[PDB]
Amino acid sequence: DPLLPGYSFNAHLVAGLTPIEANGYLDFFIDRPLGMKGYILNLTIRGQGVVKNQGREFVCRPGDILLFPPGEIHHYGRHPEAREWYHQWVYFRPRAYWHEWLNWPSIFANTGFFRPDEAHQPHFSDLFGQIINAGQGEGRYSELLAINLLEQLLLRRMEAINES
Amino acid sequence: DPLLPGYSFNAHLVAGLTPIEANGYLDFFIDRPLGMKGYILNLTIRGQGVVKNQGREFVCRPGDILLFPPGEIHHYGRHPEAREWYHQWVYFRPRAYWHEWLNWPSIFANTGFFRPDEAHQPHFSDLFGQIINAGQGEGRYSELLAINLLEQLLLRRMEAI
Ligand SMILES: O[C@@H]1[C@@H](O)[C@@H](O)CO[C@H]1O
Ligand SMILES: O[C@@H]1[C@@H](O)[C@@H](O)CO[C@H]1O
Repeated sequence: DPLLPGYSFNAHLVAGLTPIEANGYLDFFIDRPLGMKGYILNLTIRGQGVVKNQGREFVCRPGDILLFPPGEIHHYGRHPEAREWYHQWVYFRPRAYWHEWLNWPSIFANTGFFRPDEAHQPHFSDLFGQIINAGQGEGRYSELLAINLLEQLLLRRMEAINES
Repeated sequence: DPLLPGYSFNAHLVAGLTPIEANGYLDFFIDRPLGMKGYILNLTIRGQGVVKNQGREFVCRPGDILLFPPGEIHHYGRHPEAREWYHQWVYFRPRAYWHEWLNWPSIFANTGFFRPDEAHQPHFSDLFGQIINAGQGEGRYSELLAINLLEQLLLRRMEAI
């Protein structure tokens, strides 16, 4: 189960939805102090989460997208004053030419943040969901599609931030 | 105007819609007898076209997707029995790893053909429209986005067959 400790993330893209509910089986903090081998993109869809990094804390809310590069600390979970923290996520290894699009302004350390304009929220949420659906497919082209959709999301962000 | 002959198609992706109407300004056959350097994907969205190749003819209708690889003859226009032939198209240079997804069954010579089933039709039409939108947009990422959406279409076809 990728939603619980013990799972091995390495070369393959893995995607899912973590529906944390207070006092439930997922009500614990993701705690990977040494970081991961690949990247993780995280979209909050309901509730609130608290992201911690060496004494600092950041409250993420529905519509916020976070970026965790390889080696970066992962220490986040349901915000103590929130009933839940539902977040979609995708673990991945980038294609070579994606690096310009992985340069996001940090909330702290090297943990990136992106929040689409309210008007664009629906598209990004829908796109993120398409990534999960593809990521969890078993077809010969499932992973390739998930990777492609992720690339689309990174490009849509590039257009979004440069819209003016 | 890429819609008119003499346009220089080279390394940049170019996309558009050619709304051919009988007797209108676009009512002529595209004719590139020695082909092009890049690929062209073509989706018919209205009316009917006639694709020709050294005497042979193929009538394409709404929902038909054709693939013209580099060097392939381009000779096509409004079908004589149709009042129009609106087709969306995208000229491109592929990413290296796309080649395994570009070997489509051919109507003749090496002109590929793909007709999504009725269930997949709306999604592919929707996707092609997004390609044209991205390809015609302004900014430093319009072309990359179009390339991205194109790769998606290629992958959805592989998945659909
Ligand atoms: O819930 C977590 C998710 O936030 C991401 O870190 C991947 O692993 C899952 O277990
Ligand atoms: O209308 C054509 C189109 O079909 C494609 O060949 C690109 O060039 C345009 O002029």
